[PDB]
This record gives sequence, structure tokens and C-alpha cells, in this order.
Amino acid sequence: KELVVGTDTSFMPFEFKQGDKYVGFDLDLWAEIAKGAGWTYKIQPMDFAGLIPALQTQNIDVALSGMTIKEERRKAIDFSDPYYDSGLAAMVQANNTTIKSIDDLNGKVIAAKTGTATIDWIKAHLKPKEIRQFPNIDQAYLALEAGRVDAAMHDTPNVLFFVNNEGKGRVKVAGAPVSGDKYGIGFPKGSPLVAKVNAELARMKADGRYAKIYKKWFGSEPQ
Repeated sequence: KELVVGTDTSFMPFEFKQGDKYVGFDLDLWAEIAKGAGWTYKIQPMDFAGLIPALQTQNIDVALSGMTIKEERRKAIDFSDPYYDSGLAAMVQANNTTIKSIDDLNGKVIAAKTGTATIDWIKAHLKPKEIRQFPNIDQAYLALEAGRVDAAMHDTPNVLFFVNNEGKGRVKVAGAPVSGDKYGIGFPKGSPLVAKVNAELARMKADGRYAKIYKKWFGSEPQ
């Protein structure tokens, strides 16, 4: 069967448009899992908020989106074993001298991405003036650059990647990231693909293929 793989519209460096083509850590990881299992697939780019619902209705067979493993989400969907250790970070304009930690975001206007774990975390741990929601994180960062929000928050590696590439000298990380999150590949509840994905991934980890893909995107070794 030709698998339909839901993939995030834009989540650098996991999935993102480069020229005409989508590339990234999730794409390379999944290509290598698919190859070893003997599966053919097509990807279907879509905004993050649609992926969990598409898994619940069996409209996609797999979701790739640096998807944070959460016990609440396990109620609705199934996860692979973790393949990445992540967290959350605050971004502010290069300009900004007022926001020194994540605690300084109380009372401020924070840009964030609709449907992601970032919103849940803010609601659980901060008392902001406003959470301004954007379907895609690119617009969150634009709203920050334009001075319409005090800060943006999102997954650490996405924030760090923006700050070092497209956002170099316009935005920066404020404070320290909060760590402890893990990513999994998402599947419909009860999917039979899970056990084989797990086995391929344990192999890739044990035999260096995981490390080569990691080194490509993150430069060091090991939503």
C-alpha cells in the first residue's frame, strides 16, 4: 500500500521548503525507515493543526512534524519510540533589553503557532497578556520582527535555527530553553505500522544511520 504521510507545511529543520522540494531531518529519517521496511509513500504537506485530526479519521497513515509525545495525545493517536530530545525557547527582537528569562513573558504578548504544544505550555506555566496565534510559525516570527508582539515561543531547535539563519541579527533567544520534551512519528490509533517503524529506528540508532542523519542537520553528533 502507498502510504500517505502528512507532513508539516513548515518546521525547520525537520520539514521545510527548499526551492521546489521539501527537505529536512524528519524527511531523511522517514525515507530511511521506509526504505528498510520496503514501503512506498507520498508526502502531503499540511498545517500542523490538521495532522492529529487527519490521523484520527485515518485520512493520513503517518504524521511527520517533530510531534511532541504527550500522554493526552496518546488518547487519540499512537506514537513511535522517541527519535529526538527537544524543548521550548523564547525569541525576542535583537533590540530587546527587557525580557531576560521566560518568566519575563508574564504580562506580555507572545506569538505562537495554533494547535501546537507551545500554547498548552504557555497556558500551564505563564500568565501572558495575550497569546497571538498563527497557523504557521513563520508568521509568528514575522509579527515579532515587525514589532507587533513582545516575543515568540516555539520548539528550541526551530527557534535556534531561525536565529542562526534567516533571523541572524534581527532576533535572538531570550533566557534559557526549557528542555525535557521528546518527538515521535504519529500514527492512527491501533496502526500496525508502529511496531515495524520502531524496529527500523532501533536499527538505525544501533548502526550509525541515525547519527549520520543527525550530524547532517544538527552539525554535532548526538510541536
